Amino acid sequence: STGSATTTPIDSLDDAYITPVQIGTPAQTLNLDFDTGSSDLWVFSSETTASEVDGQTIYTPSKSTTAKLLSGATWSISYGDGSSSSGDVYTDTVSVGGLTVTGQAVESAKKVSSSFTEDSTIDGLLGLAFSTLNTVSPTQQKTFFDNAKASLDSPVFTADLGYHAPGTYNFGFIDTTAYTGSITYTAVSTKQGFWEWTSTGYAVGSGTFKSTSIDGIADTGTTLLYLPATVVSAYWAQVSGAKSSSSVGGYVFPCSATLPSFTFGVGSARIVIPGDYIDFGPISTGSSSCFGGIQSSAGIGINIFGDVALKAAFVVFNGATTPTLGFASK
Ligand SMILES: C#CCN(C)Cc1nc([C@]2(O)CN[C@@H](c3nc(-c4ccccc4N)no3)C2)cs1
Repeated sequence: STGSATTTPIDSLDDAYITPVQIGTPAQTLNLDFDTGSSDLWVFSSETTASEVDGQTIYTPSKSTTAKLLSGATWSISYGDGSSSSGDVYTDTVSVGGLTVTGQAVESAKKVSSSFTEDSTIDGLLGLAFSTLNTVSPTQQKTFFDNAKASLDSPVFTADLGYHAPGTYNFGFIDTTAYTGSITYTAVSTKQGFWEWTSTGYAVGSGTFKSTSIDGIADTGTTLLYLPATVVSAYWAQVSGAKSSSSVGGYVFPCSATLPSFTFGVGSARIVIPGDYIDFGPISTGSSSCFGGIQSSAGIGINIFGDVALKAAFVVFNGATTPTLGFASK
């Protein structure tokens, strides 16, 4: 089997991308944030504390003839930015772009933190990291991809995120028309439950390539590119007036600047992030200070190749027995 679904930025900054997902019978379509950095499929629901719902579409398991309570199962998750959600668990039929999994764990939120309440366009998350990170207790649950994997034509999914534009998640096949050149595959460590790999280095703008190993994760659920403070400083040093602001929470730069590109290495290949992809616009409406799309990972503990990086590439998440990641230019 295969599936293919369009993913759409939630706003003009590409802060996150949402993909329609059919849950239950008859289908209840929710727009979920596909997150290769986590492993829970959770949704706003009829059980979510009413004061914490602000315009999201909710899943109502009582209206699904295929929903079953996963008796005694609870979940609770906290994300890298401090946001969180928790609740109980149903199993139900979940379909993405024509690909159907029966008995998928659908984690129904009883509580969500403020950032989720404020994102009226995100109805939940669909985790695509390794199932070892799934938070359901006492019986850990598999991701949608893990459940679908054996049925797929090939045990892969691909992320083709757009720049200020829709993109595509495909399951079970590689769309050879969606990228230029060849896909360079690179080894993955699953030891932390992530799509964790080692970039071979970087370049800033037209500069030469700096060969250096950068261990990080391919995370569609993170907006920005988080890299070691050394690399990030070398990038922003090329932008007149750019500096790290403690009050703002990262590097800012004059909105009057044109940004240099940033290249990252995948083996001997190179992915070039255009400078415009690193511009996240005014820190507040009307400000002439703009927020940078490349930020330091120093306080995070791990480097994160988030959407800023991934949207410059066609990315293959190869879930074969030995997982790998593929990157192609596009
Ligand atoms: C600090 C530290 C150490 N370590 C935990 C960092 C990591 N964090 C992650 C993520 O939790 C999983 N991929 C990212 C994500 N973020 C959101 C999100 C979407 C909407 C609103 C709020 C959100 N947080 N959805 O997915 C964050 C992976 S590694």
